[PDB]
Amino acid sequence: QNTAEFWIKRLQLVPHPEGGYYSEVVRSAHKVDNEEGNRRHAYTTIYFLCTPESPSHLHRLCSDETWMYHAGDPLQLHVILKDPQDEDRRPKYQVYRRVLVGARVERGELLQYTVPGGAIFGSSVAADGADGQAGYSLVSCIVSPGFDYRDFEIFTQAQLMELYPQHEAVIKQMAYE
Amino acid sequence: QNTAEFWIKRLQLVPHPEGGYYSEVVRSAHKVDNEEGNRRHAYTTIYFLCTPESPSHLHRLCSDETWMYHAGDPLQLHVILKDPQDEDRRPKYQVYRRVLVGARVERGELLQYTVPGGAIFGSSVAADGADGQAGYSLVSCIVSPGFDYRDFEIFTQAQLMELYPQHEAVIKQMAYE
Repeated sequence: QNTAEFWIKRLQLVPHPEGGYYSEVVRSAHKVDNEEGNRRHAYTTIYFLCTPESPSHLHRLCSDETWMYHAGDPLQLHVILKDPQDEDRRPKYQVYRRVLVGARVERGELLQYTVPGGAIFGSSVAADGADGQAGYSLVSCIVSPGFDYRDFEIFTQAQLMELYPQHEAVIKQMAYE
Repeated sequence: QNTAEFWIKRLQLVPHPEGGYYSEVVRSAHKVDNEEGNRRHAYTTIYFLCTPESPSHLHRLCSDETWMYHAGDPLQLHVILKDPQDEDRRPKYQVYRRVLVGARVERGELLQYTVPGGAIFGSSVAADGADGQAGYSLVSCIVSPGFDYRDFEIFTQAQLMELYPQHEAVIKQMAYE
């Protein structure tokens, strides 16, 4: 019954540069060194809302980002792992993963899931069928060590085709022209 | 209509010292210094479920803990702050804050909320009424810098009544006897 506009209005969400809608929530008082030796907040958190007309494009942090399901359709995460590094938490970027962040755990959906730092990843929502009925997906994201735009790397199709052409299909779907 | 048994089974939750049910999910590969100098994981995450028969009793951490709503009833968080420390993210422990972590934001519930490090806090779920229909509340919790039982302090009523008698009602309701 709740709609994309219900949430955007009630959580005061705005358009995110990469795609989707968001709003910063909290940032850690305490500071830490991150994986590159830079000073960051311990963690940062946001609300993130995705819709089928506004998916997130492919990008890459240097810290882990964790996604938590709240409401709407399941969120589809398209993940290209650097190394099979799910286990810690040699050619690179070989393994693709699709994660559905949702509440139907019987169907393989995960209430929580963590994109390891150094993955190329993006997110979207189906426009129809079983996974696309409410017209949106609402979650919280937490980056730890903290998010800093300077660590947020974004890609074009051509850019990723030259390095990682084996993943041509998600590249042409989820990366900027 | 799901119920506590379902989530304990499927998420393989077990009892937590504080009360309620839980399981570890992920732990950052990257280590950081916490608020007290000690080496900890950047973050650690868990699934946490609470019932009317199994509240989380008053305990204290030394890092922030962020609570994300997934399913069931709203989770009532009982937070005694060391100082009015919500804003950042001198007699101590003066401010009691009741917070509902939930999905009816139009009733003041919050899909996400962060318990500041140093807070004496616990959780519960209502038996009946609007806040008590499903019999449980499932969330995810993220502690950052990460959780370590060396930083886990649990309280009892006769102990807390000696220090903070202004909070007798929450103490006798939420602390172990």
